[PDB]
Amino acid sequence: STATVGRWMGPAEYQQMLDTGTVVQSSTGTTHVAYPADIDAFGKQAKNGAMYVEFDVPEKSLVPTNEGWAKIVGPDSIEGRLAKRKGLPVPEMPTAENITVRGEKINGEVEAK
Ligand SMILES: [Zn+2]
Ligand SMILES: [Zn+2]
Ligand SMILES: [Zn+2]
Ligand SMILES: [Zn+2]
Ligand SMILES: [Zn+2]
Repeated sequence: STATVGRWMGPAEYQQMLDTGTVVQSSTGTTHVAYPADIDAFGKQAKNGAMYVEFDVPEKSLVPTNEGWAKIVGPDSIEGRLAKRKGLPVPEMPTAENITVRGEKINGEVEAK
């Protein structure tokens, strides 16, 4: 079972994700996403030159946040490091399918599709 999510990212993340077919582990090891996907969810916080990209991941890979967004946890995140110490399985970056560019942020303004 899969869920469509949305994320604002740099082109380098976009390309790596496309090439590997897998979600890229972020600089903190934690990848925040808009669920359900919405360009407007984090469009304000997004940096100029960023791309809004929607993609499909297994629903099971989405970790509960008690907030209006979802997150994907990687092996080197603090959550992953805690999991290993507790003898839990190492979190793994899930597959990402139907990767589609749905927006861009140019000169402080958000454009859809
Ligand atoms: Zn978070
Ligand atoms: Zn809008
Ligand atoms: Zn909050
Ligand atoms: Zn334009
Ligand atoms: Zn444009």
